Amino acid sequence: DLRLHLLLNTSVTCNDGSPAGYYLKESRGSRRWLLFLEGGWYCFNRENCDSRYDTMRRLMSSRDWPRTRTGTGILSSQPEENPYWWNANMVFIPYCSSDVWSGASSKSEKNEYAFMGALIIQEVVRELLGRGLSGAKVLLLAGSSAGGTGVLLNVDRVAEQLEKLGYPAIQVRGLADSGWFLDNKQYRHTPTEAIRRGIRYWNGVVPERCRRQFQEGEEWNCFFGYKVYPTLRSPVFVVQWLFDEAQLTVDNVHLTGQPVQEGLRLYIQNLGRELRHTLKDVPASFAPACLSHEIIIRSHWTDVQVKGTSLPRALHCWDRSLHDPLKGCPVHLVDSCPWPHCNPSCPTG
Ligand SMILES: Nc1nc2ccc(OC(F)(F)F)cc2s1
Ligand SMILES: *[C@@H]1O[C@H](CO)[C@@H](O)[C@H](O)[C@H]1NC(C)=O
Repeated sequence: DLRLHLLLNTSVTCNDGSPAGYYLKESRGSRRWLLFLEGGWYCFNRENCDSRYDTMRRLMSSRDWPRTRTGTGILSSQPEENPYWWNANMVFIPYCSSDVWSGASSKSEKNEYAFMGALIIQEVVRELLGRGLSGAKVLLLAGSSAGGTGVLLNVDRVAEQLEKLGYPAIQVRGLADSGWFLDNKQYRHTPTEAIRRGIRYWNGVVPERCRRQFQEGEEWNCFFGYKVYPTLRSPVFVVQWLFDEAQLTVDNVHLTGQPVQEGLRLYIQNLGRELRHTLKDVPASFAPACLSHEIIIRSHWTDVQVKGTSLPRALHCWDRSLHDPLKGCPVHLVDSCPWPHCNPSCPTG
């Protein structure tokens, strides 16, 4: 179990002004620290955020958070469930800012909600330094879905923060799961505009080099992995289902069970091909040909394999690669088969 700590800096808040926080399970014998960013979509205007506050309030407020959370998947402390980092210090950072971890705006006379995701990450890091993070060798910033995009948006800022605080020995790395989206055409008209609106509403911030490339008004581009990733300095391992359910949802694709006809077949095959293409120059990546969403905190995350290598193994090979290609220890694992579940190890249900 990971135990809740609300932030001592109570100016760093969830959407409704309640304190943000983190769940922590320390491992005194380890210099590895895993900080996991929870996902859960986002909201981009008053009306949409008001609706989220009615029925997704734990994603907007700490008032009802439990005192503990069980660590699962990569956050598990059991080697059987987590062959990769079972002995690490484990941190789960609840997503309560609804801003894809990009916001830096407080609740105020003019703002019904606070959007402080980027500040939450930095405040968590600062408060952890006194609880052992100061002695870390590796800080792995991981996250799923909106948290995976949050990794891409924040990993270099965490690195810069620790450098400026005087901890140059801590190696900051990223693990972005299910946060690598395509700004593609929908299958039918009903994602780019939502982020453009959100950035303004949240006072959202993006990594500096990416911001300098795209410039004012175009920072929404930095929420798309294939555009922001090449600008990043920190090592980032990208985990992405080729047929991610959230991608298909934003693309207005709903697979019932009737025979898929040619237009949709071509659409789905093209989506997988495009995703594969965007990963070709990502040296640390795990991209199975499955219709699914998220993996790293699922208890059965050990089961999927690409080219016979599981994700925990690929992450271990990545660790080895960052010591100083490895025989039988691959780090770039992208399926080439073109249809969901052409990989036999894909999740079932
Ligand atoms: N460029 C984009 N980044 C994100 C991050 C999270 C998100 O919510 C979802 F549930 F789809 F993951 C959508 C998008 S679009
Ligand atoms: C608390 O957080 C705010 C917002 O990030 C920051 O401006 C302020 O310096 C912090 N105060 C302390 C004591 O850490």
